[PDB]
Amino acid sequence: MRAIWTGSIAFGLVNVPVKVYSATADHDIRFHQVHAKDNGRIRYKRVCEACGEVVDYRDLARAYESGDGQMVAITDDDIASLPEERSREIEVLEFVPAADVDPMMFDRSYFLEPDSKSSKSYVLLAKTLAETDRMAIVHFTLRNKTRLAALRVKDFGKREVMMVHTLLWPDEIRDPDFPVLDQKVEIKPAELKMAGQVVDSMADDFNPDRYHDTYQEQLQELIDTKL
Amino acid sequence: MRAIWTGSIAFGLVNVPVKVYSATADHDIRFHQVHAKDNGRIRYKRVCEACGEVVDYRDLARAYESGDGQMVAITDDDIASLPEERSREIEVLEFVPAADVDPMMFDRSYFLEPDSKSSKSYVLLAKTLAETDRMAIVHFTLRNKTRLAALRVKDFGKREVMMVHTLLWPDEIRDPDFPVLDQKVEIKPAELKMAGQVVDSMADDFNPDRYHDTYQEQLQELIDTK
DNA sequence: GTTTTTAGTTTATTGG
DNA sequence: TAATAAACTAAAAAC
Repeated sequence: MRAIWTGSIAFGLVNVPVKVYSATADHDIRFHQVHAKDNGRIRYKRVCEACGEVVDYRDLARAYESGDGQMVAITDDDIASLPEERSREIEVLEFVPAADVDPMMFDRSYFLEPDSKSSKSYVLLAKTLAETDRMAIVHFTLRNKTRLAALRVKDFGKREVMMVHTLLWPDEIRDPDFPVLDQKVEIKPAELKMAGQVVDSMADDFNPDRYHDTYQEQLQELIDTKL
Repeated sequence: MRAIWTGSIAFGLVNVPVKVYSATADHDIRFHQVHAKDNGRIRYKRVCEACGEVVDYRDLARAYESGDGQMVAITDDDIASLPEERSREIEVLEFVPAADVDPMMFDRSYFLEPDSKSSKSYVLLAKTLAETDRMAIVHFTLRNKTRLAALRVKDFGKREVMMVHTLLWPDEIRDPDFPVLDQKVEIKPAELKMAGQVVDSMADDFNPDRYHDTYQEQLQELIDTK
């Protein structure tokens, strides 16, 4: 129950205050690592193999390994090349219809809950996005790194909010140069009908209530078992 | 290019041999941890706080820590209490229209292509999913873990390849507990009607070609210093 | 064997 | 004080 980001939407000169929230959280049980012999929590020490001594974090540096195994100590100015990391405002690039986006790149989502002082300007954007059904492709800065993200509105009955989903880059989808589907397809139309009623008998409507994390609940029962 | 697992979609009687591929492979640059005094790589080795002696992994146990900080001695039989890990087939539950699912739950995507020489069984389902235009929800199993996923098709011009996306559980979405947004705001229609074309001034169409990871390319340019 | 892929696990900022 | 990204181990299936 705590926000993550506190900035504004920098589309032109609009600057609506927004309180980004973590839309989803990993309810999956995260365990801990302990030593059964002596009941001791485990800690990792980073010790060089060749010499064998402990060091503080501040004396090491990032190193990119190429095919030949070269090591490069990245200079501070090279990392500081981006002026967008200095930026702390969501920059808006364009607006695209919601049906013109592909559902594969939607990686992680966050809420956009505004500040009540100027909520009138926020509700205008929300109602406009509900009207034109236009998704917004926005540059997103977070955790000192920049991710391409989308901005769109999802009704929740009582109140409408806009939601931000971080997409992968367009170069982050492998092109499937598959040769097996270039084979000529020979299907008699008599067979095509059978697949119809087979799926149609399995008809249903999306019911999120019925679905459960089957393993996680049975493992959670273990937690209550011991204590 | 190497596959991940080789099973087969198995609901009722249909059993189409399939070869799952990784749809997205993060090409973001990954770095090792290195310091100059050794001029070499770094290793993580595990020690006990109280003992102070290096211990092997094989004599350590899973532990869950509640608010009280109590231990949990995880055994093998209780971990094996769920036999879905033994399954190596994609189990299908139902089919749902593509418009009845919302795009938030998609987490990671995987491709689906046949393995056997006969591809008729694949193409039947592929053409079926492009006619009824309905998704399919599976009880996907992968890497001794079970995750809910869904089947749907992305026509790539020449092939009707269908893909699988792993969705989060319905309890994995936090409720929108904002009691401030329900406030009634009176908007003059003039503001909305002049904001209409204001938004439309920035209208465009999706052009993935011109979008790039600027930071990744600048950093890569730094790597090519050699 | 093989290097990829993937899930499990401290850990080190940073921002409410 | 809690969430997100670095970076490594540690299985662990395909062929």
